[PDB]
Amino acid sequence: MKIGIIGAMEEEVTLLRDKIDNRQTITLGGCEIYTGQLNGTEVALLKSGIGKVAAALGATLLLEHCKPDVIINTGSAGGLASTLKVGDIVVSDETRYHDADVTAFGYEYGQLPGCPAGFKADDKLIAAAESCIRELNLNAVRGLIVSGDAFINGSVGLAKIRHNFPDAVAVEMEATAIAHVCHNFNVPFVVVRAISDVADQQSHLSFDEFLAVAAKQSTLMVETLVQKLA
Amino acid sequence: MKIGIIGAMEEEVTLLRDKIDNRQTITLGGCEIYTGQLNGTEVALLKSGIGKVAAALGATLLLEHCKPDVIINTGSAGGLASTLKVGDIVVSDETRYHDADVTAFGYEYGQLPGCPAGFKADDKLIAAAESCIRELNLNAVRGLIVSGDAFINGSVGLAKIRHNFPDAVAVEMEATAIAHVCHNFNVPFVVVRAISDVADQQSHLSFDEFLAVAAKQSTLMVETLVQKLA
Ligand SMILES: CCCCSC[C@H]1CN(Cc2c[nH]c3c(N)ncnc23)C[C@@H]1O
Ligand SMILES: CCCCSC[C@H]1CN(Cc2c[nH]c3c(N)ncnc23)C[C@@H]1O
Repeated sequence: MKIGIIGAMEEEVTLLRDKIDNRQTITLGGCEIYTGQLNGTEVALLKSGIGKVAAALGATLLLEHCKPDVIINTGSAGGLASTLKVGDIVVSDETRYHDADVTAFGYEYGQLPGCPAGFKADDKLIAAAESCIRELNLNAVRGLIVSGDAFINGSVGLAKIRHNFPDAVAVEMEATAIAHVCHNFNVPFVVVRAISDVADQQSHLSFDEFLAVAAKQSTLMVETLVQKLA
Repeated sequence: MKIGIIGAMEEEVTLLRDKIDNRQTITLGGCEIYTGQLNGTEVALLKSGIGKVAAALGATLLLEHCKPDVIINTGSAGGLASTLKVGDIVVSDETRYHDADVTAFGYEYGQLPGCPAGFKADDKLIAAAESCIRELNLNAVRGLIVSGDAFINGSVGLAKIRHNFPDAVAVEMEATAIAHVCHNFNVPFVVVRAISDVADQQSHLSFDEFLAVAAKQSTLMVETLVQKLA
């Protein structure tokens, strides 16, 4: 049982990194992987960097060099569903690209040729995460998470996403790329992130302020989830 | 010296593929690599699939599994510069994402955090490509190539690119993702593509019509360039 964990930013991986025993590091392809035991569980924790390509590169390296059994994508996210507040958890049942458009060839908006329109997250991983949410008594929303190479702060950027993906519960910049890579190698995948902002209302300022809260909450979730899978 | 070559589509790699001696096929992650010799020179040719993540995944696997010394990204492109006809060659001086936006945190438009705002293509590769262009007496333009996860077909997409990157000579969907991976592994990189359309309201029709011409012209250039580098 080796669990892969991927976060984009230093701030998102630092708490999980500090809790790894017999921690060794691989710096490769401009990313970092940290290997060891987390509460006596073998894990590979990747710091990918930001955006779709960084995440895809990182995910590929992780899968190649660490051969994890599953991948959990952790970190912050912009909340779209109205029940969500800063700190709350979001769990993917599906990921889609909100910025992909080959509709001129009759693909569905969001869909890239050779891909499904959206990528289904693993039902066992989702079940596990929902049990972790009940144990910890966290507030959480399960739903479609959308990814793009844009930081969303209201206006037409947010309106476009709500028009094209009315059911999207959160927006971010890596999850669908990781899902795409995992799909291609048939590795079970799930996103377990926490809200740093509401993708509007000066989200850049909320992000500066509440990223630490979001890192702490997703970290709590991930630790518990990893324990529960082992 | 082993030369890596990356194309997105079957129609873009098929002619080069058929020229490889001692050909082996590695099928992995929804991507296919063909290794062997092209007129005596060691090559590895990737069929990546379409879009940024597909290209990032494939370039990553290509670099890891084959360790090429340079990467040439080939195939078709939507022409933006004035002096470009269907069939003409475009050569990258630089690549940027046209769909990346983290301007809320002070980055330049198209720049992702932790990356340069554009990726400089290798000067020795560019020089060789240009020598080949002259040798074969082709019409070519060297300059900024922009990538995104969208097939550009006039309207907002084209308008947005011409506004944000008035100096861009062509648009496509993989090159910058490949440059990004190459940047992270310090591998020299160039784009040598051919025009299939001009990214306007009739681009989908022109692409269907002229993909084969663009594939042939890029293939001729890449075959020539491979021997020049050899
Ligand atoms: C300070 C340097 C720049 C930060 S770019 C934002 C980080 C946080 N990630 C998740 C994320 C939270 N809120 C979001 C929003 N409103 N839009 C889109 N993504 C998000 C995506 C990306 O890795
Ligand atoms: C299966 C049908 C879907 C094909 S999607 C377009 C292909 C061709 N590639 C280059 C390309 C030529 N013209 C373009 C344009 N107008 N916009 C953006 N990219 C291009 C990108 C991608 O690999």
